[PDB]
Amino acid sequence: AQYEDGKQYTTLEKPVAGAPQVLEFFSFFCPHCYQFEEVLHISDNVKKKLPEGVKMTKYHVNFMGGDLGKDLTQAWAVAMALGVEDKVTVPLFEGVQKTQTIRSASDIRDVFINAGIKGEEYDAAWNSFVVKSLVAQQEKAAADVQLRGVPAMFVNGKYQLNPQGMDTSNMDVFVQQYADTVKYLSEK
Repeated sequence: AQYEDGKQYTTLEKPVAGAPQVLEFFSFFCPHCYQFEEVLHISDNVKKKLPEGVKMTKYHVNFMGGDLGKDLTQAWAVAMALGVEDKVTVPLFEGVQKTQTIRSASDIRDVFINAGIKGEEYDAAWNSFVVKSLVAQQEKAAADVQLRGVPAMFVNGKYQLNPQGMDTSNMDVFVQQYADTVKYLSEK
């Protein structure tokens, strides 16, 4: 075909029931995720081509950056709970990867404070059991596909995008292809 299992995607040999339709994994420690977010806007551009009635989910992972990586996953839970993903994503990446000013849970916090979230509001969420189970979801979803690398995207817990099987000559083209692939898997 034009879309072929093993080329623009892979099929999980044992399906994840009840998975979110579009599910993407990243790490703020992950260099390609940086590109995917700030240079390519993959998640944005996929959303632009998805049918509607499609919810898009994004989760953080623990297996990069040790003790910080976990702090970051908790922080990302906070972002989801307070609905501020859109205000912390970029400063978190640049603090980990560009400026190198995030070295502790406290520095993670600062990003949120500077992004206008209130101290007591952050600390409260940080410690809420709502965040505990949101951390738990993130780990569970990863566990359910025995995820060992990021960036990663899964369509209805049965297809996994395979980006290395797409051209990277022209960035804009890679994205389009990536998104169209997601659209195709969406409808499958």
